[PDB]
Amino acid sequence: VLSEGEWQLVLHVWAKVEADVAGHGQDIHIRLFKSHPETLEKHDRFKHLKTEAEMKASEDLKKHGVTELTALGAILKKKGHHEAELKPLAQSHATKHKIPIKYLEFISEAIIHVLHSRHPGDFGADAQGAMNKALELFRKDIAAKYKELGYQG
Ligand code: HEM
Ligand SMILES: [Co+2]
Repeated sequence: VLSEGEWQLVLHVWAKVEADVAGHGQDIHIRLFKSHPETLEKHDRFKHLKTEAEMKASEDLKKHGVTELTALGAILKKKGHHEAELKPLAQSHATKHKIPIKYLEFISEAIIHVLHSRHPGDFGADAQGAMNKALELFRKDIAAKYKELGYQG
C-alpha cells in the first residue's frame, strides 16, 4: 500500500510523462526490447524492426506505446482503486497475448529507467520508490486476476 505522499510523487512524475506520451512509449519499448529481446517475440508486427531508429520511425509501435501508457496512466490515477480497469487488461494479456508476470516486471524496469533518464530532477529516490511500489501493486493485483481467469502468470 502507498501513502498519499507516495501517490502524489507517482502522479507528479506521470504528469511529466503526459507531456510526451508517444516519446516515452517508444523509449520504454526500445529499452525493453534491448534489455529483454524475448519480449519482442510477443509482437508479431514489431519483430521485424531492427534498429532504434526504425523502432522510433514505426507509427505502429508508437501508437501501441501510447495505448499502453494511457491505460497505465488511468490505473495509476486511481491510486490503487483500479480493479475495474484491471480486469479487461488482465483478460487480454492472460488469454489472448499470453504475457507472463515476469514480462510486466521487465517493462516496469524499463519504465523506471526511462523516467529517471528523462526526469532526474523530478524522479529522485523517493519518487522512484513510490513508482516502484505503484508498479508492484499493479503487478500484484493483475497476477491475482490472471489466476482468476485460469492463467498462471
Ligand atoms: C504496463 C503494463 C502494460 C499495460 C498497461 C498494457 C496495456 C495494453 C493495452 C491497453 C493494449 C490494447 C488492448 C489489449 O490488447 O489489452 C495492449 C495490447 C498489447 N500488449 Fe500490453 N500492456 C502492458 C504490458 C505489456 C507487456 C509487458 C507486453 C509484452 C511484452 C505486452 C504485449 C502486448 C501485446 C502483444 C498487445 C496487443 C498488441 C496489438 O494491439 O496488436 N503488453 N497492452
Ligand atoms: Co508494449
